Amino acid sequence: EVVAKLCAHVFCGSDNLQIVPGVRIPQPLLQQSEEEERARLTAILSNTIEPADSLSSWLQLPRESILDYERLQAKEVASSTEQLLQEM
Repeated sequence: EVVAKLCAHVFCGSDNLQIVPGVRIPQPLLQQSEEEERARLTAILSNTIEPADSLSSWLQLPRESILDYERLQAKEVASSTEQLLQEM
């Protein structure tokens, strides 16, 4: 379902997209000069700055989850050293 909803997001669309909350992607100019489209889409990546919350904002899943993942990896590390220290 997830793959489908990202496929639905990135591909189905017209004349503006907003793949990620800040960055909009227009569909090809009437001029259709490919040398120009390459520089344009290259340019629009150069005007981009990936945010801090990017894993939550750019990947459509919520922030509350990411925080759980961060909380979660911390739990693995801390469980491990608790067990190691208790063993010695």
